[PDB]
Amino acid sequence: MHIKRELWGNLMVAARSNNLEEVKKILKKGIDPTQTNSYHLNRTPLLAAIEGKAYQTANYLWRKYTFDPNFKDNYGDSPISLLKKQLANPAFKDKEKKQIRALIRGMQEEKIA
Repeated sequence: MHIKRELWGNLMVAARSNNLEEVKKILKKGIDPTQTNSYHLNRTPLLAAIEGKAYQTANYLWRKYTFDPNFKDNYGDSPISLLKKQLANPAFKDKEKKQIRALIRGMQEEKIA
């Protein structure tokens, strides 16, 4: 309860910082990273990874769990729309933008299992 909320907050930080080893350790304790709620602002660690430019962690999460890439948080951002905002932002470099584009493509176009 308190424990799950403390783990969730640490999971958001680990994902935003691309600390995939610590993400994996927390998810082994039974947290479903795809499910969220009001209290957590309807965010997930997939969003956290995207906004931290933690693209390898975002890729892992996307591949290993079933996320809805159009599910919005309480700011109104989904994984896809947040990536699209990054892709349009001039501060992002070519190497980052190629990774962003590949994640958008995978989320919009890949098969639903």
